[PDB]
Amino acid sequence: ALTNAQILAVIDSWEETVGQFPVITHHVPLGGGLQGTLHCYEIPLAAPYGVGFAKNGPTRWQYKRTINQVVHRWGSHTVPFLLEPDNINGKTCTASHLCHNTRCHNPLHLCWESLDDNKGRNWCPGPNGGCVHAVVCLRQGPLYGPGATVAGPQQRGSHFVV
Amino acid sequence: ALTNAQILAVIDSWEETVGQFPVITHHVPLGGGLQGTLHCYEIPLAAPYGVGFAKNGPTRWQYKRTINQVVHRWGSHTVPFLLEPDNINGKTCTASHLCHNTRCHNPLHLCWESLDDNKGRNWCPGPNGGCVHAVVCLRQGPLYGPGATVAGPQQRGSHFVV
DNA sequence: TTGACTCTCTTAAGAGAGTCA
DNA sequence: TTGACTCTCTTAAGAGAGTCA
Ligand SMILES: [Mg+2]
Ligand SMILES: [Mg+2]
Repeated sequence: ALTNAQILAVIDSWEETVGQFPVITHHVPLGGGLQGTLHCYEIPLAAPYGVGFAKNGPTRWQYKRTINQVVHRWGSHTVPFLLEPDNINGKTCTASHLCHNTRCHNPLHLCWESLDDNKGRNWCPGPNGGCVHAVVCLRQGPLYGPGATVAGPQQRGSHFVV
Repeated sequence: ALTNAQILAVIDSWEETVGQFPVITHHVPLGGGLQGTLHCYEIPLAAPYGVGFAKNGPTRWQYKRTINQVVHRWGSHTVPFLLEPDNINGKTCTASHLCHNTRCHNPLHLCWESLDDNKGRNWCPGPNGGCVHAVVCLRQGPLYGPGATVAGPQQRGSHFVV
């Protein structure tokens, strides 16, 4: 809403409803050939999602709260960071999944950063494979790997140099 | 074009006009504290761009050729890969800048892979900092680093556990 | 046959707000 | 008030295609 007290109330209510989302254990790559275990608080696949939660897209949800007869709305993963600066270096802060599990709402698996930083965690070698992220990754990153390139730098003639 | 011989003549002509683009020397991070040198063949900022070259967006260009009275057109950076498969693992092949310089049309700084592999290259540690791409990176990757996270994992209660 | 413009679209990470009941 | 839906937009990596002289 408006005050710091009102936000803390919004964050506390969010944490409590999310605290009751089913908890799925996931074993993930940490990098360096190591394995770790995370506990995700996953919002349901269908309705009902939990007091104050509604689905706005296939893997998009919003958290609603009517404070002083006036309704407020947030992206479902944003609420933990409501008292944090909303932009960084002129870029919008974004809810980043250290676990890369979209349905998950566990704030211990979420960080607040630029979309670029958010995206980049997808290719990181992970907490045990070289991760240099100030706010450390919880796991490797689904996209990390050799890649599957169809063709590298070619050339027919002799006009270019590296 | 249309026959493999005609696609080759189109690749040859594109190389020749791109070959005459201003060759800009860039000193870049390779990772592991190293500095390397990349030579970029940059398409002009405004018109004219070079025979067969037209701009369709801020940083988007196309190459055009009329073969047997029929006009043919391709994305600026796609021409080198015209005789290679256009998809991989059910994913479209895209022009990936190993130099991360969009205006550059030097084909020795380009690969043909999925949008994900393409994007992922922005965060790599570089050819001397740990790069594991089968088709190796020429530089570190503009986005690599500790990041700038505003807020990491947080909770106010005890509803959660990593 | 060409050049220089015009346009909308794709992907995945993410967001905003409106309609009913 | 609270729930369950509906819709389009943002951002960078990238695309195809139309007009006109
Ligand atoms: Mg993410
Ligand atoms: Mg690229």
